[PDB]
Amino acid sequence: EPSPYVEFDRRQWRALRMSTPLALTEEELVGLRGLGEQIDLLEVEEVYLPLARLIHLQVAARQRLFAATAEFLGEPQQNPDRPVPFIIGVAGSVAVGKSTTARVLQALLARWDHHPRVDLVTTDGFLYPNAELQRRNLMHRKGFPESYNRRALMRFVTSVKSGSDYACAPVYSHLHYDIIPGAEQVVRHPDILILEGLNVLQTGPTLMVSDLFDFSLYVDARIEDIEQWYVSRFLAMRTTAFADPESHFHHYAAFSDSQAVVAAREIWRTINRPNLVENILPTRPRATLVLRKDADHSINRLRLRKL
Amino acid sequence: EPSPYVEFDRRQWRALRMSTPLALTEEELVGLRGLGEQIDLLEVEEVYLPLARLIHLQVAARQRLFAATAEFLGEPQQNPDRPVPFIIGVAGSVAVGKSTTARVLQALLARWDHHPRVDLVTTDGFLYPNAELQRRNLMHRKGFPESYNRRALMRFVTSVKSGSDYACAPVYSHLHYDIIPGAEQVVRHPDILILEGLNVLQTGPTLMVSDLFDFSLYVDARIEDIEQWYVSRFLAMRTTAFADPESHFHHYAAFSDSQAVVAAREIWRTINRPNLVENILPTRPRATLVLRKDADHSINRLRLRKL
Ligand SMILES: Nc1ncnc2c1ncn2[C@@H]1O[C@H](COP(=O)(O)OP(=O)(O)O)[C@@H](O)[C@H]1O
Ligand SMILES: Nc1ncnc2c1ncn2[C@@H]1O[C@H](COP(=O)(O)OP(=O)(O)O)[C@@H](O)[C@H]1O
Repeated sequence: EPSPYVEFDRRQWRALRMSTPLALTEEELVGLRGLGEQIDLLEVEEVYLPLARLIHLQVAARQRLFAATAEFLGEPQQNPDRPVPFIIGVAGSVAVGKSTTARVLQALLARWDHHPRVDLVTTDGFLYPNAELQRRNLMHRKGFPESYNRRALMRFVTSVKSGSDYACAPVYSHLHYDIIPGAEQVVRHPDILILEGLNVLQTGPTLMVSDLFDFSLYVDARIEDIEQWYVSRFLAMRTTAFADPESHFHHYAAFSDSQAVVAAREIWRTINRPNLVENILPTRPRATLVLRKDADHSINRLRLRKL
Repeated sequence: EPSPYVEFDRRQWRALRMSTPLALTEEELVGLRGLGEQIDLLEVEEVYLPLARLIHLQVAARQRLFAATAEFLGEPQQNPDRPVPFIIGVAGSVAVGKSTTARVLQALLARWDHHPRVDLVTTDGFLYPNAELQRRNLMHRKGFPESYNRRALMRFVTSVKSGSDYACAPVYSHLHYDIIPGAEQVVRHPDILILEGLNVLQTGPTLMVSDLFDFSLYVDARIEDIEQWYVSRFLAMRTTAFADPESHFHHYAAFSDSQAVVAAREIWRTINRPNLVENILPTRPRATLVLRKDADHSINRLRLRKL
């Protein structure tokens, strides 16, 4: 049976790296890694390089696509000092590693000849303020489609891929568990925009942000494993993030391994799991590339969309 | 506010025709026109030519896209005696003109230097047999997403765009209002495949046929007008299609203008309208191009997806 997909194992995927140079150090990789993530330079070599490659092969092949339409419209022939931004989406569950995969990818792509302006934006800042969520009875649905100002998010990405000089996005504080008043992330006509979020790959009755993606990644892993990663990380934050008195979850810092496991599991059970199952996972089929990780966090398989 | 779209009026759209030659006659155009459709060579000049153009500009620009991926995969460099088929979807309501728009488009594209194999397939043949519909209680939902073997449809298009030598699709009889036993439409590695259907542009929890489209058309028009076209055509068929004794609707042939209007309106009210509103119209936002028709069936406006 023919397929739109083609899968790989790490063995065969790494062979597609070719001369693709490794331009990241260990000190560097580290400041990109998130708590609990196991990524090392090796993985960046056998997985992220063949990927950085693919992406570059398509950045050019994609500019052709907006050209034709421009040629068709008898329009000028756009200056390469400002071509059409290449949008990349990185999706996946809470605690799966999106943040790291996205951070690393941006590091690699920025370190490409010419030094392309590679901006990274998370959908966090597009969450409705806690006050607005309290108003809609969603304080326990943070992460669900409805907890996002999807209208603003679309306005943002649209603005950037449509050639705007600069666009603004709100900023989210993980420390305060809310949107930061008066804060803004400014994106000035980047060459590449990486949008990271749980939702990003979603589709609906209206043109959405996933409809503006030129390439997209979906970081996958077995669900019982993501819960483990999730819980585990929760316990580990008692001494990192939760340790801070200014933290909205400072009260978890004192929990015992036992109590902490209980609380972690309940959040997983009542928020992140349902969301993963009802909204995220059903978007995986549309991902250009899927990075499958084993219980140890290692990416040992991949599924590519050839069609 | 920036937009992914750009609109036109017929004035400005026609200017994008350029040297694009008209290779269709009046005798020809006619055998492509459906009952009630008003299309003439003029419309084919000021609307369908600028379109045939756009499409050609992108057929090339799109082959680049599968190349890059092929180059990336260290794969051969595919023979132009069999490149990757360009898929085009034509969507819209019952009685809006899809069939004609699709037929005409195919005629124009086949009459392009080199004479590219341009196949046209309607999703009609992918409806479940009346018996299977009776089994599922859907005999009054013909046209709704669930009344289609969407699995087979996906298998079909996937097979064709994935380079298969030939793929088969069932055939639907409008005379018998059901699937024809043992009938098959065979498609052999066409250069272009046009898939026409109400549903085609749909999206969901699984990779769908709309995810394989390289370009897509959505024939639009005001809903009160489509009902008029629908009813009107219903009355007109009393002496054409319904006149045949072998017709599943031969009993409508004897209705009076009055009774016929009543029956036509009830079908519209209970089947086609709800479907248009709940399933088709919500897909219009994703269409590469939208052909807006006025009450007189004339296409006087267009909305193009530049992003
Ligand atoms: N409560 C928290 N306080 C501070 N930082 C957090 C908190 N929760 C998650 N983070 C960090 O912010 C990011 C959240 O990632 P998550 O939202 O878990 O998606 P993913 O792990 O796939 O990137 C990660 O860097 C995570 O370590
Ligand atoms: N009951 C019928 N019997 C025979 N032909 C029909 C019947 N209903 C529709 N047709 C024809 O088959 C096609 C049906 O088109 P429809 O399904 O109405 O979509 P559209 O008009 O947009 O192409 C048109 O050619 C129409 O004229």
